[PDB]
Amino acid sequence: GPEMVRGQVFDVGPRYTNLSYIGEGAYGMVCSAYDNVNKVRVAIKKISPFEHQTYCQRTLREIKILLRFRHENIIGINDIIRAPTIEQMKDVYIVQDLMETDLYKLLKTQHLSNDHICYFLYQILRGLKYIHSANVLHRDLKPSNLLLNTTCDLKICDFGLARVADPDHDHTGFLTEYVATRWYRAPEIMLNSKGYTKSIDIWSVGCILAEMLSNRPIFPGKHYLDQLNHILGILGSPSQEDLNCIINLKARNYLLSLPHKNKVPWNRLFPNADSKALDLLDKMLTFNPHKRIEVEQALAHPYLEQYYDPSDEPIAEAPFKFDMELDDLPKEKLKELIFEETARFQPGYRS
Ligand SMILES: COc1cc2nc(NC(=O)c3csc(COc4ccc(F)cc4)n3)sc2cc1OC
Ligand SMILES: Nc1ncnc2c1c(I)cn2[C@@H]1O[C@H](CO)[C@@H](O)[C@H]1O
Repeated sequence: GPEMVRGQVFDVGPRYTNLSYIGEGAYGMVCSAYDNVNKVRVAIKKISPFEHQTYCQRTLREIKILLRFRHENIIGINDIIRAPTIEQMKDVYIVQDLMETDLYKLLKTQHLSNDHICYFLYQILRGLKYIHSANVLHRDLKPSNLLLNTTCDLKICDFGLARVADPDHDHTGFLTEYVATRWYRAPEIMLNSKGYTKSIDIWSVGCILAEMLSNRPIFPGKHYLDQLNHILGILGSPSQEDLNCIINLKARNYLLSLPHKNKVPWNRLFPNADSKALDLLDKMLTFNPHKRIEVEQALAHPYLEQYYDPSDEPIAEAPFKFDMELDDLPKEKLKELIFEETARFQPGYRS
């Protein structure tokens, strides 16, 4: 029904009231509201994607995945409010639990103790273990996608770029997909356009760990070649065999033309960090995806030994499946599927 706030309209309510602007997401404003059903404050994502096909893909993907996932380190969807008629629907409001902050903003104001870092990492990898067990790739793990309520309450969010894992799905379309925010993008994405393996999420987590240890991003490239420059500057010039799985024969070039850099020792870059953290970091930031540590091995690393508990780390009941590949569907078809997926939150949804 009613409502406004900062000039924009928020067709939330009567249920949701006492609004209060929060900030900006992708294609939408984001306030907090009071849920008059649940008698607590919640976050409401106002999304306007239907203009561009790509924005509708991401919006669709996030709904399908979050509605199927259930895990305490992964944000849920509590309520989806949209218009009654498909033609009259031009906004979508996604209602989710209200979180105090996210890792990105927290790292702007605080240096994290080893302890706190340790249990943040544990909660990231516990959530990641459920995601990968569902055969799903997040593909955009980074601090602003880690929502935080306390040192003991971390939730992964924003599954807009997620995919079902397809260790074979190749396409080598370097301009055809947006895979990971640049600073957190694994080398095999940039060198082989190989963005459908679980290794890419582990890389990102490694970038997030490095960032927790120093309050700055470890690889802040301006563009993708500068990104590779920052990686080789700490990892050192690659081997022949790491240069073996560089499928793009032209991608070779800017690397071969490089001045042999030495591997910077982790403890030199992070003199104050726990050596156990620095050893796990080493396993996560391996250039070659095939030697990089997997999520269950990361959880079992000695650095997480205080918390690792396979009996309290849920996995998915069944692999997740996109019943249709929506890579190339017109944005009017996607808007249809969105209208459908959000049907369960409308009066009279049968079945
Ligand atoms: C979310 O708000 C809070 C923030 C917060 N930050 C804290 N940091 C320290 O106490 C603290 C004590 S030694 C230290 C330095 O660590 C390292 C480790 C490795 C490295 F390579 C560089 C540095 N850091 S404790 C804390 C509690 C908060 O809420 C209860
Ligand atoms: N559930 C939530 N609780 C708090 N903040 C959230 C969310 C969601 I989902 C997204 N955001 C966005 O991330 C930032 C939080 O610091 C904010 O800028 C906001 O854009």
